[PDB]
Amino acid sequence: MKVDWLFKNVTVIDGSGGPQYRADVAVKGDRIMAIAPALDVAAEQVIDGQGRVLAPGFIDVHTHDDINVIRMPEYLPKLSQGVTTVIVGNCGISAATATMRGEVPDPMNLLGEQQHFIYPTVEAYAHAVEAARPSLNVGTLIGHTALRNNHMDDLFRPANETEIAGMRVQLRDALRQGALGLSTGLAYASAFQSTTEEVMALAEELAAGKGVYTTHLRSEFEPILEALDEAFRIGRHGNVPVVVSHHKCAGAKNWGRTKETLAFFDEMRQQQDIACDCYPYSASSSTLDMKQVTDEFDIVITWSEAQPEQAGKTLQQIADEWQVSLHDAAARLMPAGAIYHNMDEQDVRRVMRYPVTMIGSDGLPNDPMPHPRLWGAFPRVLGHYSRDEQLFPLTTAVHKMTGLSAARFQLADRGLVKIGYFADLVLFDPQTVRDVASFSDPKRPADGIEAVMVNGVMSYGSDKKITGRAGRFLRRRMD
Ligand code: NI
Ligand code: NI
Repeated sequence: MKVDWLFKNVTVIDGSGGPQYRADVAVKGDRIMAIAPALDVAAEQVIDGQGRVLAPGFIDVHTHDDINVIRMPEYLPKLSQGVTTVIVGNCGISAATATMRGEVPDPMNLLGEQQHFIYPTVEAYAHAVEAARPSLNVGTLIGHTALRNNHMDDLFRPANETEIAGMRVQLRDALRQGALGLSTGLAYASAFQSTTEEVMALAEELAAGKGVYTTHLRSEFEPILEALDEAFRIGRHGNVPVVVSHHKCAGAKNWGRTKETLAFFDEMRQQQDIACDCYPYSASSSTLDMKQVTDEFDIVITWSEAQPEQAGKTLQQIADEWQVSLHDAAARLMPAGAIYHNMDEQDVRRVMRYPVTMIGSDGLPNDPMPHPRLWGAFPRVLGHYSRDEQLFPLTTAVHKMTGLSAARFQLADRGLVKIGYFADLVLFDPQTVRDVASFSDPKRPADGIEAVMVNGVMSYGSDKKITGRAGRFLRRRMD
């Protein structure tokens, strides 16, 4: 057969976590059409893949790209990492189905401003995505807080029955239109007052395979076990799978406690379906907030409106230079952004190695000085953690950003190098793949990503130029 693309002599890491092997892989249209020890076929395009890995396109299961992927369809921060699908609508906030009857509630402002929320149904969001012709695929969760906001006159209280019944119906229609499930962000003020019962009511719409429950826990600090217990209870009430978003033990007092949380996962996964994702860094990044100020670890200023030349220094250094207290120095920097070294590297590694842990970047594309995970999460797992630190073999590393993720979120025919699946594919050099993005210089494309293919269209390459606009809106696999 004449094929469109032939990948010769590649090490296939097929996304299942199984062993690797060498083969030729052929693509025709948007489908992987053949895999064999060799394929003696004429192709429009041939790539000698010797010495490279052919993997499924990476699936970023934790993004806030809802609106930005439409505004910047040639979505370089993710595509240059090898990402071919983004899952949007996380932590309780989604553009899809969100109507703004007034002020935009925190943290929906991470996605955009009031005027950008013009997608009152999943259907409307889907067609807006495809009108933008993005370079990677998009699927969406439905944001719990966005639903709250559609139905409640004020967010800072438990919802009443009538409000919750409305939310159930709106979520049902969204899942019918292909939404992948429901996200919560229960630690945020705008959802913190919700009861477990309210969330249970919405999670019930997910039963019988209609989606996954993903959750930013009600707390990622001291009471994290209690918050984990609530998530699992919600999962058991609805009989729905749970994904714990960006699982971490934050704060010096909780360092080492992933030994406890993952033990809780072990125990509870014996009776229900639970997974999680994490980003592969032990520092967080946010606005500089007085309540976060501490001398327990480095706080590094990323930018400061009040004193822009202090960026790059630690809060302690700045306080010492100014001869003031940490809090006084904080006040004099604000408004500012900061990196918080408030996670323990061993915790992050324990969570990354946990068998059901997926990789998500949790990138924030509207941040003025972005955390480098926005540009580096996936090559950082393949290069720094798998190759250099040997946290897991490369087949496992790829598994955690492809087949595992596609299965958990019910993406049809994606996440595996498999005959008959869609041709979302990454060709990368395993010896040189690496996250170039750094905290001081975050907006930098990875190295070692040699070709990225989306729905059979070659879209990105070693010259760092985008050449395809073949992304689609992905609907949940229906039964
Ligand atoms: Ni979150
Ligand atoms: Ni998030």
